[PDB]
Amino acid sequence: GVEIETISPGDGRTFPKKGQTCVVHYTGMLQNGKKFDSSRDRNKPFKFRIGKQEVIKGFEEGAAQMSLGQRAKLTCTPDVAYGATGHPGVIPPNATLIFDVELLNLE
Repeated sequence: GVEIETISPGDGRTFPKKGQTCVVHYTGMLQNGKKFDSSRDRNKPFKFRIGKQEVIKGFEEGAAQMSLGQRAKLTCTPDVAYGATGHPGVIPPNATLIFDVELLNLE
């Protein structure tokens, strides 16, 4: 269950497709918790492509549902990212994930 709440401005038309490498200033957040990840800190804005299952499943669907300039707000279920396992030391098991995602991409 990918739930999008978009900070509006952008174009609303340039959508990510297969074989396209897209650039995201992502920012993680734990529900009722603190931060765990921020692309803003390293200032290297995470160039990644679509269709190789590089990212988790919750981030993968929500990345396609944006456009250039937009700014969404993910709400990922536990079963699509880590909720059975939990990323060791970083994500506890059965966790619900929140992301500030801005799509400023190419291609």
